[PDB]
Amino acid sequence: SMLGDVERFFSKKALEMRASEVRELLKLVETSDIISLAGGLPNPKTFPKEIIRDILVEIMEKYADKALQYGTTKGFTPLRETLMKWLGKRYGISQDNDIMITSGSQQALDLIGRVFLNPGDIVVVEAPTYLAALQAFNFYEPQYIQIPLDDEGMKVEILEEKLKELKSQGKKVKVVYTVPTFQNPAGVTMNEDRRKYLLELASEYDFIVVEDDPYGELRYSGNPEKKIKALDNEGRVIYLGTFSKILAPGFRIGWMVGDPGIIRKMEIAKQSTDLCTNVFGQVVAWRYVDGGYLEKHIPEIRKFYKPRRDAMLEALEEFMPEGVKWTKPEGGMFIWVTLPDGIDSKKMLERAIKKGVAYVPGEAFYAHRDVKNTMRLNFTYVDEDKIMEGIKRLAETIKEELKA
Amino acid sequence: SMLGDVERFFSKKALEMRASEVRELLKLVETSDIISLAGGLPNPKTFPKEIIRDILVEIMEKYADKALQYGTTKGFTPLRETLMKWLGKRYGISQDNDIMITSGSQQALDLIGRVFLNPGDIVVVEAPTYLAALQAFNFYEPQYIQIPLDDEGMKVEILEEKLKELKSQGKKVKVVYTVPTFQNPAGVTMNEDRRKYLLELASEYDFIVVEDDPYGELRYSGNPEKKIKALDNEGRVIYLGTFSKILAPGFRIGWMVGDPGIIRKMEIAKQSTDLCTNVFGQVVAWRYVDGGYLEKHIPEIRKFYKPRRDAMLEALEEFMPEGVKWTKPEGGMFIWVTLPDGIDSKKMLERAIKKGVAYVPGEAFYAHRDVKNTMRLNFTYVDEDKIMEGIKRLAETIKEELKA
Ligand SMILES: *Cc1c(COP(=O)(O)O)cnc(C)c1O
Ligand SMILES: *Cc1c(COP(=O)(O)O)cnc(C)c1O
Ligand SMILES: O=C(O)CCC(=O)C(=O)O
Ligand SMILES: O=C(O)CCC(=O)C(=O)O
Repeated sequence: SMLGDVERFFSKKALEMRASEVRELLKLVETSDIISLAGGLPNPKTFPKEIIRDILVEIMEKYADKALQYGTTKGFTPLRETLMKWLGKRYGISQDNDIMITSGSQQALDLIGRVFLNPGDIVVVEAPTYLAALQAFNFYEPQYIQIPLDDEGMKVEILEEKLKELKSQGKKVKVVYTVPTFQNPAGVTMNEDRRKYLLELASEYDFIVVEDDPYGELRYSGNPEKKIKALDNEGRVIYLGTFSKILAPGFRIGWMVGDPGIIRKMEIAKQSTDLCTNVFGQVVAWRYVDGGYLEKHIPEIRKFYKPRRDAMLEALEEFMPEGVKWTKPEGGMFIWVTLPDGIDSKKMLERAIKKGVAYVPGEAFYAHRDVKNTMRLNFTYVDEDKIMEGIKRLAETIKEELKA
Repeated sequence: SMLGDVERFFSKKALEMRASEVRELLKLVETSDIISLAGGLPNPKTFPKEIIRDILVEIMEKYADKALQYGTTKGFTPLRETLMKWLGKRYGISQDNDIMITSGSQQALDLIGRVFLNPGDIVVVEAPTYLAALQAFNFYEPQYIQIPLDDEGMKVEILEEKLKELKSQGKKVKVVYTVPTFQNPAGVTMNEDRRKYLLELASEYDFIVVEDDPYGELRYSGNPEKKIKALDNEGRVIYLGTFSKILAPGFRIGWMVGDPGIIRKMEIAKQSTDLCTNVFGQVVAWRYVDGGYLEKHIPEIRKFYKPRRDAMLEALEEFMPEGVKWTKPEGGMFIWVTLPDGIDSKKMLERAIKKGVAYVPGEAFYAHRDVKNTMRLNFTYVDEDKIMEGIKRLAETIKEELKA
């Protein structure tokens, strides 16, 4: 810096901000020939480019002034209306909720932090959870309580235990943040009974639930779950959806659905952070949903990713040594691996990279960074054939790591 | 709200957020046939829709995967490169600065607040200043020092006086925020001597200057000023530009240029608020600048707005009673009017609306809401002929207000 101790200008929060060492390494790995299973991106082969092209022409012919001008903070009305119609028909989400357009669900999470969190307020997350949600919330200084998952998602029973123990300390949780379907990073889905149990606790202990659902349409097997938001009679759930994996992430459009009191506050908070979400992408998304193209395209995304999931699950079963375990997602973009004998997968990544494969070490996904034997693998954006070869390389890395 | 008192969940900052009731009234005024001089929007007749259409075609042919995928937090590299080439050639901004793409300069202002401001840190603003900048910064709880403007922009003399008084109290300012060319709302421009004088203060008193410049290309008369950032030898200036009025606001793309140490921190802060600025709009903006289209389009914007500024200035001279004063902008979107005899323009707005004209009361533009006899008029987006009629109605409103 020219200033040169530029830190003398920084806020207390800025002084605690740091770039991820791991994320920097992984940026590098992506530009090389290593087989990376570390990505979190959807595959551009799933972007509906011809429908997008037709929609762009349509906008310049018919909607140019609306797409080009500033928008309201709350969002482009036709997109808000078409999304609530979609959500009600498809999922049985109630129309008495309100809806705000966001600049991605990342912006929803930042705004949830601004609107709800005072320093020291308690947020419950799953262990593991979505690392960007921890990043969003961390700016607001919450305390976290972590609730492990199993193959049926959040162990809501341990959440009841922890809520009782907090209550005995005179304390309460303010927000439970859940990614309950095809989790990033775990790949598992909260079952129906647990969704209902979470909501009874939400009532009994008076907290807000944030349900982040980027992947529910990327279902490859099994039957659709009920959204927590569709079971929400009290209006305690804030539901987040996004176009990132069902259209493309390049337009940075998502939506937040919830109690109108909560939405109204979110709108005022948003106004000062970005004025409005880009209206041009909102008009594109509106034509995409309202024109029926989202509905028609969803099966093409599923057809593309399913065999990639299945190839990875096949390779793990054939190559992984005993004592390695992994989740079996019915949808989404990730499979989550648990390593035996105390291997530290952060320490192992150096060995894996040397053997030609990368993954994201699981530690980063725990609020308390306190579990070390887990890894996130992605199947959406490796070259297919490279899924088999990448899983072999990782299996051999684990074999050698296991040798003292 | 379904939750009963939903306020029980809100953070301390959320509890202080309120919708502007002036802004609510003016929303309604816009949908009626009152002549509104209250807008802050550029005119869609200036949007380069043909060029945009060609650019969209080009992107789907050649750049679709980049435009549709997630981007890096820092921004789309070709856009960052083309902007720095543009800013160096056009303005002499130095290439040792770094650049980050933002989701509008509104997002730049929020991020400046996040990165620099602890509660109680002192921010200097002009009096008046841009209301949304006050909104962005208010979340971070600064103390403001207001420095009045004259027809040559900020009275930097008074800033030196206030910096010496604060120093005597053992205090310092952290940031001076300036809109030094065709100010929103005042329409005036800081002269060259004062730009140099501000930077001497910034060195002597050790503060950062944020230069927000959305309008410098919308110059209708006179000669181009030197950007503060072009005089900035010490790397103390963070320069904000935006495509809102030179392309169209619908893509919500801006940029922030400054010391690489400050930009690096800004990138980490932004990552948690929105992951990245919409890449699709950044590819559009890149073709727009790199293809020469921006440079070709700017004279078309100037040709459009100039006669509207001139009609409004003619109408004010012909119609306004003695003792009314207004600024004489060489550019931008606004004229700023000062009323005599202690008229309160917020109180007068009810009378103006009854007579068929609206404007924005000046009070909202003062950090300390302490001046009551000013108004912001916009000439960019009234249907022109209505500029003369609007100014006449406002002149008659002021004459009636001056009576008992
Ligand atoms: C993919 C992902 C998102 C997407 O966020 P956007 O900002 O909308 O792109 C949000 N939450 C989780 C858990 C994700 O995995
Ligand atoms: C027009 C305007 C802006 C524009 O902000 P964006 O978020 O880029 O649209 C910023 N600052 C001022 C002073 C303005 O008048
Ligand atoms: O690469 C990106 O910008 C997406 C990163 C991501 O999906 C996340 O960390 O939330
Ligand atoms: O109407 C808009 O969103 C633009 C408002 C604006 O420019 C502002 O308040 O800063």
